[PDB]
Amino acid sequence: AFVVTDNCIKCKYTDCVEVAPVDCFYEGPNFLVIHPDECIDCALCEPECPAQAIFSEDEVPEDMQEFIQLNAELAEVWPNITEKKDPLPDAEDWDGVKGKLQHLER
Ligand code: SF4
Ligand code: F3S
Repeated sequence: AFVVTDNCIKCKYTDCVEVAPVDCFYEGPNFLVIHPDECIDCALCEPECPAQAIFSEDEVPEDMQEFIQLNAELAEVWPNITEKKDPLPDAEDWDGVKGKLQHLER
């Protein structure tokens, strides 16, 4: 499984979903997650993300380990996203800001 980490929050560029072969992505208000069971580990999404938020499970940063579990339980409750959409409004202002999980919206 691949995993969406902190930088996606409040950016949500949704470029990653345009390459997904299966329905691996689940949309939140200001964040996306990857269903670990859907994910075929194709790895196409990871280069697409402008926020560089996506990592292979095996490679999630130490400080971002909570996101492995977070994507797994949030994907059981959010709707599937299959189509790209515009980024959120302050997306470039929020790109690269750290600590954004404090801003996560369910
Ligand atoms: S690695 Fe492929 S299957 Fe997994 S989330 Fe990315 S696009 Fe989807
Ligand atoms: S910012 Fe988030 S919506 Fe996709 S393109 Fe990156 S993981």
